[PDB]
Amino acid sequence: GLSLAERRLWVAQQLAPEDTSYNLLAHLRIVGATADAIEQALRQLLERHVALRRRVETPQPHALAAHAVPLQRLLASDAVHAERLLEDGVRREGARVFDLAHEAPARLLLVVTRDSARADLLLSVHHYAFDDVSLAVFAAELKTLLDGGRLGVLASTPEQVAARERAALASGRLDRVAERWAERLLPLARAGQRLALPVSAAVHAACRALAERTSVSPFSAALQAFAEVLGAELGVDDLLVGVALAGRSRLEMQGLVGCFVNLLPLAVGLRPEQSVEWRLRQVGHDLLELLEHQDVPLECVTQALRQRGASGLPIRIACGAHAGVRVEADFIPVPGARLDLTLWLEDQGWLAVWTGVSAIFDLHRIERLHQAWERRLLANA
Ligand SMILES: CCCCCCCCC(=O)N(C)C[C@H](O)[C@@H](O)[C@H](O)[C@H](O)CO
Repeated sequence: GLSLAERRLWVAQQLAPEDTSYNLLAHLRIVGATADAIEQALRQLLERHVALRRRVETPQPHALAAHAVPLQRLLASDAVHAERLLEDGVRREGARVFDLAHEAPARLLLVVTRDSARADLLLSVHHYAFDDVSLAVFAAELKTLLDGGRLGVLASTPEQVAARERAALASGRLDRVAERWAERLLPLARAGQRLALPVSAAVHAACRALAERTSVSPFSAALQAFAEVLGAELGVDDLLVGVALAGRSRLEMQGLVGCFVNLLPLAVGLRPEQSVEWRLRQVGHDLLELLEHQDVPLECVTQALRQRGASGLPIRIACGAHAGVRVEADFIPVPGARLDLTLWLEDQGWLAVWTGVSAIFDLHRIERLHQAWERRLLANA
């Protein structure tokens, strides 16, 4: 069977079969390897990571052979021609509808430049079989094989992860955590614009000093100012904020390729009664609680809320944080905006990636929102 992390994306795809916003596109840039070596290493990674080569019967996964994953190889006359071939592949793979019932969820395009040590790999994979950490695992093991190294035995599989979850659900310990959370969250129960903006050095240092003298993670300070600015504009004293989590709750899950991401809600109180340092401590603690219980699926919290008389949980805002052969891997952002507004922090200083629904945000309003967020952080510190 599929895990609930895999199922929620597979189900959402079945609800809108022509929606391509679950297609993940990863561009890998490789320097110092031959085309034959890259193709050979890629086939080993496909055999190693079964999630990249399964089909789904209407929902039961079934493994396919590694040679059944399409891999196209093209020779570019020069570096600019290689750019045009990748851009063509980006547009084509972004529009492709995956046949998840009969074909592997992954496709590969290897572009080699003549008289050059640079190759270019475009990996398109449906989101039910991939996530952000999977790309880092994939890119790291690619460089390992291209360097001549060896890979260790995998500790688990997506099927084992789904099995352990089936047990933890029947044991009821996941629902008991969700039922506790449902108490705190009960009162609260498209075209998009994306803009990446650097976090200023002063805001970076203020966020660290505020986090050190308060004994919380700097992300907690960033999440607090994030919730405070939006809650002030919204006119509410309580703000529901989803937190994107890697969902890899054990050591055996840290090296798997597949879909394990989870979205869990927390509530930020915006009462002027509480101090700034105390609201930060409450946010940092609730954040650590979500990280400690990453394996509690979102459907359990929804189940617990519907048991208390609510129709569901309307999450509108969310946030998250991201020698030898040279390998760089970067996702190409998915267009659209399922949620009204998300903030993602990535490392280099840090980089703030804002995605807002176009009905509320244009690019200029996003820049103003980023500045208000930086000011709130400097003020909070
Ligand atoms: C799902 C989220 C829904 C709520 C969205 C809240 C957007 C907040 C925002 O835009 N700022 C804080 C930037 C600036 O400080 C403001 O003065 C704008 O100019 C003002 O809103 C006019 O555009």
